[PDB]
Amino acid sequence: GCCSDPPCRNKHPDLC
Repeated sequence: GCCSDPPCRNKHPDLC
């Protein structure tokens, strides 16, 4: 889960 994983989330502040 990308959006559940901080590095895969914080770098993606548009969707997450």
